[PDB]
Amino acid sequence: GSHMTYPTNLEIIGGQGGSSFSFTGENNGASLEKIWVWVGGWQIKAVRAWLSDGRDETFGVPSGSHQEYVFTPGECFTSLSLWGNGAGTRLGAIKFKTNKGGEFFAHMTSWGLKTEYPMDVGSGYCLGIVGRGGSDIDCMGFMFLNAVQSTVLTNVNYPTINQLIPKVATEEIKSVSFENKTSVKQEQKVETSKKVIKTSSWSMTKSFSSTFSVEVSAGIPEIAEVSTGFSISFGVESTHSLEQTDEKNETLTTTVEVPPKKKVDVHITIGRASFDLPYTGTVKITCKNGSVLQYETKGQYKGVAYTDIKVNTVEKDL
Amino acid sequence: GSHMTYPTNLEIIGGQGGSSFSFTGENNGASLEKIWVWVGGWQIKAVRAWLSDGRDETFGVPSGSHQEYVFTPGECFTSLSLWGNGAGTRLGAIKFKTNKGGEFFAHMTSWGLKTEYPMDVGSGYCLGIVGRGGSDIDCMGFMFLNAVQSTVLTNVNYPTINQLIPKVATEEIKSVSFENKTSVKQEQKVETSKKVIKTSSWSMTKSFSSTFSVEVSAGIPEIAEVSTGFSISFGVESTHSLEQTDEKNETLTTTVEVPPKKKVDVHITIGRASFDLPYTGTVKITCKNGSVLQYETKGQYKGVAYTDIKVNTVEKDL
Ligand SMILES: OC[C@H]1O[C@H](O[C@@H]2[C@H](O)[C@@H](O)O[C@H](CO)[C@H]2O)[C@@H](O)[C@@H](O)[C@@H]1O
Ligand SMILES: OC[C@H]1O[C@H](O[C@@H]2[C@H](O)[C@@H](O)O[C@H](CO)[C@H]2O)[C@@H](O)[C@@H](O)[C@@H]1O
Ligand SMILES: [Cl-]
Ligand SMILES: [Cl-]
Repeated sequence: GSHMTYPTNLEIIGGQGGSSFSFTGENNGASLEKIWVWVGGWQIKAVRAWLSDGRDETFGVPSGSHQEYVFTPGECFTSLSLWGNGAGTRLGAIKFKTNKGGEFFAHMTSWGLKTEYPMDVGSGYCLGIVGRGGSDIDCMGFMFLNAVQSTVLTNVNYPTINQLIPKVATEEIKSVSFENKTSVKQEQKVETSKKVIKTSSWSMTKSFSSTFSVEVSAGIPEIAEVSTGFSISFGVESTHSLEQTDEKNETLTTTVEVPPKKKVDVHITIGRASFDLPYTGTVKITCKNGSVLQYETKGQYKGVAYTDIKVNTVEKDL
Repeated sequence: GSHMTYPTNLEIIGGQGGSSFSFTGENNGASLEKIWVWVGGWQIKAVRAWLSDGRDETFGVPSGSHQEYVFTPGECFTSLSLWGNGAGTRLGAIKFKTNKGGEFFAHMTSWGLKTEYPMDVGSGYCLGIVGRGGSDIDCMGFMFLNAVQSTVLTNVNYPTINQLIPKVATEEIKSVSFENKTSVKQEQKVETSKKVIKTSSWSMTKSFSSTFSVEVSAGIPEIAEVSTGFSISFGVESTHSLEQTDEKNETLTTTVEVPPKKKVDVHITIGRASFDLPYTGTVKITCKNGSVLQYETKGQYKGVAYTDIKVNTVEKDL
């Protein structure tokens, strides 16, 4: 009596005729964005569906005018009910509600509805539709992602990182001139503080990101000034949110050596690097029931990073 | 033996005449927002200054046209030089540069400039001006906050929080119905997932918040549902950023009991509260040199909080 769970929830209602179809985003996380439904006297006549990745297909044969539902980003199902045509030979009706307060009811027009089949919408995130059609919709179900435990973007790579040439802007923090007219050496302490705002951003479709809290397990591009110039590095892997902002007061204390009969001008700066480059990674969705749905993705990473505070001293003779 | 440090850095240049003035934001963290300078042949004639809290004072007696510098929020000094008039009796010239690339030079017109006094602007955040004036500016200095280690908003209170009436909006997550037409009760597993976005923000003058990374040590208002209705509570003190946003996938697994010969409607929802209320607190600035600047502040807290996921079941016959 072993028990198998799945990342998706699908209950098909109707008869056994027609030819099989599967129109879902279980390959790439795409969701149902729009649905057109044509009804007949004793069946659902046809369905045309659009997924968030641009796929568009029609099942059954349209007749007359259609009812539409357009889903907006983050709009999930709150409930779903299907009816057969009462004769066990066709789908008869579709009823659903969404988390934005929308409702949709399309039903056959001649025969009355009999047994209602209320569905578990899982997470509410609808991956699409599965069933059988021919002239009509013989049977159909809506596929849902089951209730989600975590959604992690991981195995992140930046394919062009090693070709990228860092665009570093200089930010002036402070300058001071010191003067030593004595014939002995002198030392001057200089303290520096500077707010740095580090940012990380990994692009993702608004519908997926608005529905799920995506944690990122990734290194980020980092900037540092070395001898030859500015170096970009693929940083160590850690946890981030999809959009992240970290603020800090970066500080430094410097002791400047001011030699006899010379003035030393001290220039303190920091470099701000803007990153904008493609990433690849894997979305791993872990459902509450222990199952996993995963797929490969790619998008754009945007980031702001800072170098260390840099101190530059120049000796003058006056 | 002992060494004394101060939160502020002030170096006054000029003579001993005139009457003392102090025009700074060391009481409330106000910064110099605008300065007008009138020059004469052998002195700075007058200075009018505006602080970011709206204060406005003139020192010395204006004559002729003025030069202006207007500082924008986050604009700090990078360097400053002052000159006397050469005779040690008046301020002779002011020169400064800002971290937005600005420069300002105002000087007496007839007598030549002699010894330059280059100043340490500390953090670059200018709290105002201090000196002596009568007919002219006898002497003046610009006061800076010294290089900052940490800036913390602390001892936060919400003085209206106990009077506040909960205004919780319901978000629908999931509804489903089960039918038990047998003479024995049944059990149904229902799993729920739901993204919540919790926010917190404490208002702060842009000038101060643009320049320093402000950490917040405060409790936030939180919302729960109890027997009576909704309950606002002052949460436990912890660390936040000045603007904070945290995402989480709230989850819940429920066993629904379906009594014999009954229909059970299951309604899964969550409450979202939008807090918008005043706060008081203490800004504590800790300088790199170990000194501290502290003042009471007042502002507006905004925040989005959520209740726990709520399952309501309602049983019907048939
Ligand atoms: O989807 C319904 C049905 O369509 C196809 O059968 C057709 C219909 O029954 C009707 O239009 O009459 C046609 C011929 O008289 C018939 O082909 C099949 O795909 C069928 O399997 C399906 O159930
Ligand atoms: O700020 C300079 C100077 O102003 C005041 O002195 C005045 C001026 O020297 C001049 O205008 O003549 C006036 C008349 O005798 C004189 O008051 C004083 O406040 C002085 O202390 C100050 O140094
Ligand atoms: Cl049926
Ligand atoms: Cl002088």
